[PDB]
Amino acid sequence: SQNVYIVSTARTPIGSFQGSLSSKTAVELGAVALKGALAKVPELDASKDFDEIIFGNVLSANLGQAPARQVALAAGLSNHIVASTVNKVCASAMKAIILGAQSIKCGNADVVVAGGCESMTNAPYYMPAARAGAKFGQTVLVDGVERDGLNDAYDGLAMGVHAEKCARDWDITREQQDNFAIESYQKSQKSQKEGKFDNEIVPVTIKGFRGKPDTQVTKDEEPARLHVEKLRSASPINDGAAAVILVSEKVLKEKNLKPLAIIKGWGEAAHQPADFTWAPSLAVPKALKHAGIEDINSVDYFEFNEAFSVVGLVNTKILKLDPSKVNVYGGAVALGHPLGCSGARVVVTLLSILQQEGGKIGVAAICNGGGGASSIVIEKI
Amino acid sequence: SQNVYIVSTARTPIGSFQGSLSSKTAVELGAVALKGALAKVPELDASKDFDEIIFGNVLSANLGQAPARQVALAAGLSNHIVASTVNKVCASAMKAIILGAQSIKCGNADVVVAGGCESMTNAPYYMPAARAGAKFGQTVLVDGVERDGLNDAYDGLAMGVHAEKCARDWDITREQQDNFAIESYQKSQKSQKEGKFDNEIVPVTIKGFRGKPDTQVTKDEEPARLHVEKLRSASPINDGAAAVILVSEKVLKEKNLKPLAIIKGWGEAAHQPADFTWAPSLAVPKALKHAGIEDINSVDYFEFNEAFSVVGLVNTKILKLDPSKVNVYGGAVALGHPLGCSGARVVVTLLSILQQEGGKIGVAAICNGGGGASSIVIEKI
Amino acid sequence: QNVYIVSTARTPIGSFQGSLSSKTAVELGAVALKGALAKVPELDASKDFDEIIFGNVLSANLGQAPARQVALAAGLSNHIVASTVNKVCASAMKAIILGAQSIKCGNADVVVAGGCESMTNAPYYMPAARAGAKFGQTVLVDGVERDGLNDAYDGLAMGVHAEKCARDWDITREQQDNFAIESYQKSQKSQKEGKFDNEIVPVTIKGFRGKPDTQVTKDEEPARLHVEKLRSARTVFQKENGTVTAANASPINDGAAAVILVSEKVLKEKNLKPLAIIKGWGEAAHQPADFTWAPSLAVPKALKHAGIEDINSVDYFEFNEAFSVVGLVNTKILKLDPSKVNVYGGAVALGHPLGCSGARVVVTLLSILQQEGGKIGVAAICNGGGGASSIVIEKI
Amino acid sequence: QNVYIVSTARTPIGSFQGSLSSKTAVELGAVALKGALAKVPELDASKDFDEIIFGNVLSANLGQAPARQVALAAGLSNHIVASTVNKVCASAMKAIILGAQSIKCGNADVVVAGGCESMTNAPYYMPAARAGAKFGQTVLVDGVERDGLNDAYDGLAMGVHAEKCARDWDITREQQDNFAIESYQKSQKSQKEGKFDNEIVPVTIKGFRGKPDTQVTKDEEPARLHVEKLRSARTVFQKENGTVTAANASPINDGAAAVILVSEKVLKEKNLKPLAIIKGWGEAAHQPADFTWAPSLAVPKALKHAGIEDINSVDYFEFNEAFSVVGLVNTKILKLDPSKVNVYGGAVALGHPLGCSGARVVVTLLSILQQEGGKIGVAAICNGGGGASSIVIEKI
Repeated sequence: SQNVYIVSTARTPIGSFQGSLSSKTAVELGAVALKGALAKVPELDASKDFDEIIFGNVLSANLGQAPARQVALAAGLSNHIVASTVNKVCASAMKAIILGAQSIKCGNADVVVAGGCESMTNAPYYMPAARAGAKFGQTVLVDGVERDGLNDAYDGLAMGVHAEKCARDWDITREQQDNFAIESYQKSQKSQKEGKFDNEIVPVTIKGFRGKPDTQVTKDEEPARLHVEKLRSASPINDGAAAVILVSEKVLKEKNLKPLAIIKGWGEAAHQPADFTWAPSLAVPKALKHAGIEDINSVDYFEFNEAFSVVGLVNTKILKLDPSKVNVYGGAVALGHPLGCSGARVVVTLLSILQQEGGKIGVAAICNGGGGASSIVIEKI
Repeated sequence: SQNVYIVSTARTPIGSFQGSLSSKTAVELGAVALKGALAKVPELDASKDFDEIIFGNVLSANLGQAPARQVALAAGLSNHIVASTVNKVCASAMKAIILGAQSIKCGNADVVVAGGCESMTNAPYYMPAARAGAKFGQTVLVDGVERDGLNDAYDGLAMGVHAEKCARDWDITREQQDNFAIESYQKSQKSQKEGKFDNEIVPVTIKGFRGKPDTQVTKDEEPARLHVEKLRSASPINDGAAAVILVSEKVLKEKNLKPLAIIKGWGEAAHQPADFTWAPSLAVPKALKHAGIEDINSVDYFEFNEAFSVVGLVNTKILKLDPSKVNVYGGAVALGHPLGCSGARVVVTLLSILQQEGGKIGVAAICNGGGGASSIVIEKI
Repeated sequence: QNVYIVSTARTPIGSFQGSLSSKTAVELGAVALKGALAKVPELDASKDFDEIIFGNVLSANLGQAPARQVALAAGLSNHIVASTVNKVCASAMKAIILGAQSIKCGNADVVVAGGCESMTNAPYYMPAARAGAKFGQTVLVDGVERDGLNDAYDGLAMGVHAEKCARDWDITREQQDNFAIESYQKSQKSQKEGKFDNEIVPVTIKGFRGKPDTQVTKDEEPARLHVEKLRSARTVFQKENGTVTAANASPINDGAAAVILVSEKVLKEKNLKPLAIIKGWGEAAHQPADFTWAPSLAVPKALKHAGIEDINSVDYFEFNEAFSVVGLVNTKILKLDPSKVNVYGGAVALGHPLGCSGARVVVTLLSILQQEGGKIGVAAICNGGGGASSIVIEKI
Repeated sequence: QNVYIVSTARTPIGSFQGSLSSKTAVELGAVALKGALAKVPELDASKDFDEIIFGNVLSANLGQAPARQVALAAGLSNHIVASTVNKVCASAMKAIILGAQSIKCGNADVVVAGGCESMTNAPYYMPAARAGAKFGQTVLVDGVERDGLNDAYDGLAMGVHAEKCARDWDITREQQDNFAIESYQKSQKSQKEGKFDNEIVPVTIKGFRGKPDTQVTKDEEPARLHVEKLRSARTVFQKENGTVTAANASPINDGAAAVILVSEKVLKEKNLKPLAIIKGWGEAAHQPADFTWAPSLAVPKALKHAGIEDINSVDYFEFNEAFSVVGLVNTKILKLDPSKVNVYGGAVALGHPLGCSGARVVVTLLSILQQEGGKIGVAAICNGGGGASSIVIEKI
């Protein structure tokens, strides 16, 4: 019923599993990203202007009460903010943006923080038998990353296993997937070298360990660790956070803010849990229809999360897209996939692409475990 | 921008900690409640008519990928449904209803399942040191119920401790709180005896243990376990689930459904984390304003979750409410408080009160850990 | 140089998660030891006890030096030389043998021997905790299984090897069940007639929150016999064509036992009446899987060591009944009169607290010699790993 | 009846989470034992070994009967009588004493004694796992602390009691540091000159994923000495006015040691050359907190038992240096020539694998007598709980 504008975005670097962000919690990473975003829009006062935060997170175990609430308060936002945490597995942070946009369109909020955070490193092990007792015989300690993040709830198989099934189903070879993975790494490394992520990234302070000096994590860790022979001769596990600030048109005028983009529309779809990898081919058309884009060729750039090579290959094929418009800075296969964050990360990167590569209309898409996908259409100002 | 109707509601009985629902997971309880609700509206086809599920859950550890998704699929809903899980601590299930209503008002869905589920019994223990190793010296196994459910994230104190602080702050004595608790138990027991919960409750099948016969859990477990002397001479830990079905006016006409109530409005507010108990006094006025209710005396019944006695006492006082209109079937202090469920449970019970006690306008409210509260106004048909 | 048993005592044997679940292995050890000390006041706790050697298998979470703790908790002088020994099921018998050897060499004049075990309060282990699990599921190991009940070489339970033994010596389910029933019935009769009353010292259980203290005074397992359910019980170790079940095998149990040994010198100086003389002992081992009939090798060695050249001169036999097959095989191999063997019942009916049973059988044997008019007695116990220990005693 | 040491061997001592982290306690035991067996081929593994008594403190997750596993993994006959003994730090010395007693009584003619320990691979325990935690946080206990390093009565670390000892006998931080430095420097010199080469048998470490196998050939701790950092190291057990630190205390370590004992009879029949004679031994104990100077009580008893009436007739002393204070106090109390004590260094510099150290000091002592031209030697080791063990050997 009314226009929703992105006025600021930021994200942390993406850390490797047990890597450079191991000492940070998911909430701490969330606060860093959000503080990075708030700094760019000082016209919005932290103590009064922010009505709501909706934040993505998948592995909430041991984060404490209300992760989104903690993120807001740690970032210096007023405790009057309405906070909620949302989980749509991989799509969590995208769903947060969509829910934020809906909230603005309904007139129930004027300024919304959306985004997400995840520390897959610091997701704990669970002991299901601890409370009632094991009684006799061995019992299992469950890895929370696997159980709640990476494995399908219905067959127990890892997302990478389902990505392989999808490749077989669409007659995409192992070699094709490897080629694409390698190509994606090289695009990610090149985009890094050329400073393409510099505007979106805010660094993370790492406390020096008992006399060691403090330092900063400034860049995505995963791209430099490509090993071609190993790849040819599955789960990307990562840590990170991303944040975006959404405002109504009204607020944009009263506070004299520069809009970065307008949320034209969004679409969500789902089908068989095992077929999640090509669920974006269902969500994208719904989003384009919602945005009033009749022709798919009017879109300038596409960013899929593309955590697996098959996701990039299949969805481009099904949608009949020009591959030169798709994931021009690389994808999650190379950059990493912090589950609760990635959904907003693709939107952050998409917006950077539109600004830096001279695009006007962009669509972001992300598939999620459970069989779903989410998609958003934005137009640069 | 358009009317949202409740067409069906249901809930499980509320189990005691390590009690009658110990053998059920949060997802299984969710499916029971949702199947209970679907059965009442056969005009809506499970295979085609449901666009979205938004489901509350706080303790997601060891539930598997995407609890809301699992609930939908276990209840027999089509895998085309758009699923997301939301956490607003105690208010989770209320927030789900609000997000569902917003989704309908925006024209992005026509039929939404909202509600929530929780098994505090089967929330696991965590081992934070398991992944990287403990190295040397003792390490702690964390109770997930405490860490993510009951304890405040900022000071680490249980919700009951903050309820006591609130009582001191508003000069409400220990004896007053005990009186109210006891009174609430007796109202809950009486409402149970008179069959007041019979229409909303659907039973839970319990599998008989190796030759023992299967049975059904049909009633709320907590009310019968009142011990007055013990009370006079803190955390209510419970298991359960609740579901509500929301539709647009359009759908209500095309499918020839009987509306039970209309969602007139809602309001959310927050302040200091330690003061969560009287956050409903901020949320209720916002909800009434959103619903266009100028006078608070036009409301016929109030249902607060009222997990602690102080919540009932303080908020009634601050809002200057007629105590005979407030929590006439009792409250969570007596019935129990399954965190991710209670937010929808109060709406379910409120609607039952309006139908059975001859009310037209009702407001439900629920405070949550982190300092927030959510509120909804409904009008019976 | 003669070694005399001067006093014995044991706790009641508690069931798994049963009547002694609130007590640690050390606490049970102290009860048994104090029970034994009380019967010989001539020996002063603060001066006369040179050494303690105490059996225990599951030492995890007991704290530093279980035997030492048992001695000090029982009020013995901190000058006592303390050591803990583990020979699995035969631990406590090995403790007596090592105590005898110590007296024999003149190193000690008064030795406390025995054993204790709380299989209930044995903890779970996390092998991956120290270095980290990194990724993927990891296991919490049950200490009872890993260090007590499972073979170290193939990882199979003692019951699986009891089944192998049943097959190799063609002992049927029927035979085992009848032996089990017999063991229960004898155990119940002995309890009824007070045959364990001299042996047993009660365990005080603390009443929590203001309820009065309660007393555990008898063995918990014998009362559970249900003959019909026993005969139709499922085969637990082998699904198809099995013979061993939960009811014809020894259960998991808690308890302790203690015996006081003295030299001939001390016997005369303190004017103590000796209950028995340690005539000899024998230990043997072979294949781990064949532990069930290792006592048939150990017994002959003990008799030879004692100077008994005809096996029929011994009046009573106490074989630890870890399984019904153990009682049946060793009686058959040694070609013994079954009426001389385990006359008060055995571990199938009374329970099997691993670290304790080795001394428990000696404690009971001595009572049998005193009460049933026997002079010569042999105790024998098999142990996981393929071994067995045996001791010959003569009543004075 | 004479008891002769006929062969000795030990593994290198690995650091905590260090060079032997991939090996279990049993595996290290087998290496040491096989090292010892190799030096006496006249003794056949399949027939001549009657008994094994092996020291081990942290038995959790080792599997049934650690000593038995060590024997069988080393290729000994499954007819061997096996038992595991625990006397905390003195376990392995107690194993030798019990082996000697066994030979002396004629029960055995050839005994394997020694000990093994992997403090690295000792697991964490979960006491609440079996019955359930119910509600609220629960603790995962470090087995190293609970059963190895902490006193059972007050729960304080051995280092806290070492501080008490420093205060009670007025031994300064400076004195301890200088003793520590001295121990490191001697240890390094001995390593340089190959003084441990006869003793030590190397441990093969499996190379994972196609990398070649590697070899651990020397003790890991001695190379870590940094004198300046040692002198300014923080006091770990006592914050204010502390004396004991990480660098002047023994570390946490992995390793194993083995000695082969025979009767005079076997010595002549198999035509073995004896390395030493067990002249005697002595054990004593007192207050748990005073364990550090318990060796000063044990040593006199051993000398009396051996028939040595003047302490100056002994050529070399091996005291286990659990802490720098232990070396200093016991030398002062016994009024010994410090140049006769721990001439190759000690546990502060070499490491202290609890279940192994008791035999390790005997192994090293014997090497000292052979290489430094000594005849009479005494080894002594204190243990948690307030005890100490001591043994007197004479080179042949």
